[PDB]
Amino acid sequence: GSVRDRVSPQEWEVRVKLAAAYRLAALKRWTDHIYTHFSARVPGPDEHFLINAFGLLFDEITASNLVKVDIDGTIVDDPTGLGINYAGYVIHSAIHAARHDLQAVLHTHTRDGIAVSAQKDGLLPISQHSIAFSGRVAYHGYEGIALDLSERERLVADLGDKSVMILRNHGLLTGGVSVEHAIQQLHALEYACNIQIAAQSAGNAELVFPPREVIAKVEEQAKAIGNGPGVARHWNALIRELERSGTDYRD
Amino acid sequence: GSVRDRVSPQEWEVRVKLAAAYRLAALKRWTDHIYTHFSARVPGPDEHFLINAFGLLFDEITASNLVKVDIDGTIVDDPTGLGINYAGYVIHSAIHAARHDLQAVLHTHTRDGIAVSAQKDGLLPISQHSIAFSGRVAYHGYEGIALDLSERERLVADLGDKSVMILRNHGLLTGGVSVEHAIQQLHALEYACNIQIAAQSAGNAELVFPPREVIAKVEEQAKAIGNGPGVARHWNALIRELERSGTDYRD
Amino acid sequence: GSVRDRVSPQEWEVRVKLAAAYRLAALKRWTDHIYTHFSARVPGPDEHFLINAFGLLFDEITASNLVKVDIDGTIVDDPTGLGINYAGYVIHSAIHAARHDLQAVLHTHTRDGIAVSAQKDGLLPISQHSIAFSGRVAYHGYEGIALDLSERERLVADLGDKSVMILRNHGLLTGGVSVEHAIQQLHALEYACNIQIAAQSAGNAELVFPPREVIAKVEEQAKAIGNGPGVARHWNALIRELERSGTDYRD
Amino acid sequence: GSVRDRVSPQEWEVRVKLAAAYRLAALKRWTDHIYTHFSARVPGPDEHFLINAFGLLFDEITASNLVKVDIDGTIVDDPTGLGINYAGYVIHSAIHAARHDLQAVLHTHTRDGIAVSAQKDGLLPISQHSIAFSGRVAYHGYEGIALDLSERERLVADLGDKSVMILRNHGLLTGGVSVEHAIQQLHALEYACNIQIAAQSAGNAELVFPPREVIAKVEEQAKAIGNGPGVARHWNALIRELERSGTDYRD
Repeated sequence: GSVRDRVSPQEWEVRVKLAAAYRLAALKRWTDHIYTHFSARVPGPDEHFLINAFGLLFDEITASNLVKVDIDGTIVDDPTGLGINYAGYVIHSAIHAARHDLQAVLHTHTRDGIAVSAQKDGLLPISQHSIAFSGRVAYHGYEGIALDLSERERLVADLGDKSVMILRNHGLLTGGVSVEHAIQQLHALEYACNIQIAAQSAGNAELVFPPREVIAKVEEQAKAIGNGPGVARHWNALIRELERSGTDYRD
Repeated sequence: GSVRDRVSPQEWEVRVKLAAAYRLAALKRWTDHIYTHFSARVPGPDEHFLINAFGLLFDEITASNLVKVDIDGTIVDDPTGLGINYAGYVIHSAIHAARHDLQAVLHTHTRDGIAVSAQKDGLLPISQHSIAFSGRVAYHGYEGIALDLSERERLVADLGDKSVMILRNHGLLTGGVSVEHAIQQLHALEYACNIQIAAQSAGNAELVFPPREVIAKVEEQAKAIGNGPGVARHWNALIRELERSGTDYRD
Repeated sequence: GSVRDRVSPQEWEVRVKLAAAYRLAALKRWTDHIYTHFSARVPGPDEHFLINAFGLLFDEITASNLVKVDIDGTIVDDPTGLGINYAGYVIHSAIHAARHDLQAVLHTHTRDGIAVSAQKDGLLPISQHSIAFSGRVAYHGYEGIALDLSERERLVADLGDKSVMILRNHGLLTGGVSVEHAIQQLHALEYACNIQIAAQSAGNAELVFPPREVIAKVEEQAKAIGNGPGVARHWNALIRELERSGTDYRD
Repeated sequence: GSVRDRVSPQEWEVRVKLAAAYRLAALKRWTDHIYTHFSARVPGPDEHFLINAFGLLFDEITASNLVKVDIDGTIVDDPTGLGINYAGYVIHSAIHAARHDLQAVLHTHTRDGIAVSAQKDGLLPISQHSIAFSGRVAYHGYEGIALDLSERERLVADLGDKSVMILRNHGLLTGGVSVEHAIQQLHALEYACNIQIAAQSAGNAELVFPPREVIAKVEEQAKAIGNGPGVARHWNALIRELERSGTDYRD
């Protein structure tokens, strides 16, 4: 294992975690073929980041084949020779630069995530799962495929201090203080969206909205919560489940 | 097998049944990662109960690794050293204490169960499967994640004499005189919800509601029915299907 | 193989075909656990019929374990000792007695079949798949679980000369001049329903209804069609696909 | 391998590609049993085309068993002796004759493709995936199963210069300058439809439509795009994924 021989032990553990995140997304079917990306900061004094190689499926990602790039997307270490999807990295770059606290940035294009993205009122407070996101979610209006400077500014302004964003007509974005934290938020958000699409099948007018005070209570209940013990527990079970398919991801 | 060596044969058989119930829910995809729980009373002179260890997936549960707790959730026998989700057990505790007849209490967070939970009119009488629940279903208004004393009282009052409850905006709850009885009711309810979400895709106004007399007839037809021979038959087939994936659940 | 030793070669081939139909329904997920049933007439001078044993899953059915019953549901030959679901057989009995041309009667409780059943306008003419059923489909109003004499009469009157019925709020019924013919109609109907539930997700008012003449043309195009060469071709591919899972069904 | 011994290396590579396209559609569940078809032009001085043999599943198709036919559907080389679905080939023939640039023509009958087909406003501009098709999509009104001369003319007129068509109440059609190009467009269109059906579950009135300028921008962004490097990358990943199930398709 030549990659693990030359990188810091701290970089290696993040390579393993980010690769597991790619494979988990594949297992949970949060994928859109070769498009969309998960990034993580390499711990250390350098503004370096890990992302998938250009054209590999989430299913193929390993600790060893992730690509290390700088804030601009310039290859620092590409064990594949495939490089990266330079245009797909811009959103990751914009967020990582603006928010040094976010060590991981996930973006997905799932059926139900995009579906919720495409609705005026976005994510509704109609389930325990969605209500837990009350006051945690940023929205960003759709501006096209490429993220120009004008939009990059608005994207950061829209996110503000939050770590979950719905990219309207586009999909979902989650940040975290770790890969584990980002993935826990993404997993929960994706489920909240699954449930919304079913719930609303007869129209939003059939929905029961719990009272504002109840929403507020759940907000307080969830406000006690990315370095908490609940993150590690959730993640460790995902890992045990993943390993059930073999351990290639961490080579 | 050290667990089976020290527990009563009656406790052991309930450990096996409750473990099968966890694995069946995993097979049928009634799961929400590591959240939600199934409990059973340990037969005997002690108010002791079995539940999953904190952080294990339904897929991992075995007769040997279930945790035995008292009515408060205090460990009596924890073969895993993981303890339990103390806060998740409160609903089980509230119901078991109030209703000594219910030997099993199941709670789920499925896509379609929560979806039906989230609708004003809840479960509609529009299919044989849903109509069979007519007059069997309690509703409980959503009050947040943690179940405080004020809500615990209302939860018991809402359930009354029934053994099926829709926890609005939250999910489904089933009780039974046995694990088998509880699981049969849950299986049927979950299917009734699947069917409702499809049925109503063009709006509730497109639905055919059979006449009241017909609903009443089905109520009488189902009123002949948790110690009946139909429970054992349904359960024994679930077991044969489960065993098709291996017999680890009963170790 | 003791069953095959004592039955006519003509009975044996229908046992094989009906068992394949049970397993195919399981493969295609047209099942409702241990409920619902497929029946076939045993060719010969006796009014005898084959059906699943009480409590077996569709997945478990074999040529050897099907049960032979008379028009009343009395066991003639039960290789399992499990008998039959006597109450579930009544619908099969009512139709087989009334329509000697129908050598097979299938009844299902699928998510989308029941969903379409539950709607005022039933199956809409909005896809090639649904339009092909125009003028082929009977409807029967829901009257409860048990089929009493009053309802048995109406069921036969409702079906009339047709061989496809939507049992409102209940599910789907298909007949055929053979198991192959019945299964082809059921497969097509189930797909037409899948498509309808998706199509109508924004309401029936968003639907494009092709002109009446076009519907009429498709009716004529499908009117050329249960002993045609298209039935055998469709069935033979289902069999090849089934055999991909092993050949236990025909033992 | 007798087929590969007698055909040009250029024909052989298209046989391999078209077979992979059939198996991929099976893997991605874009199938309707034995109905629907993918065609490709055989490179060379002859107006010859490849299509599946009559009655084989997409899952069974191999480079060796594809059938070579002329523009009329007359067998030129049928390694199976099964011939072709002559009536199913007419749409392929009509398009291939009219548009010599299209080396591949795909037609599908998927749940969500037909569903979108069945709606007045067809494919809505409410997601990145659908907006990318803005101004690329032809519509053709439904006229029945058989494609007569009057309809053949209208079908070609409706398609015009485009290479993507929604066959209203019927399903989807994609063309391409290669099998790879056609498949990339089909994959994207099918996903756009999946997302639309979810998005619109509470009605089209809940949808956010990005402004016209934003749609226009995406049109320009996608207008840079069937011989581009993005086609090969998308296709090569599909192939790697397919090969994960074995390499029978290319024998």
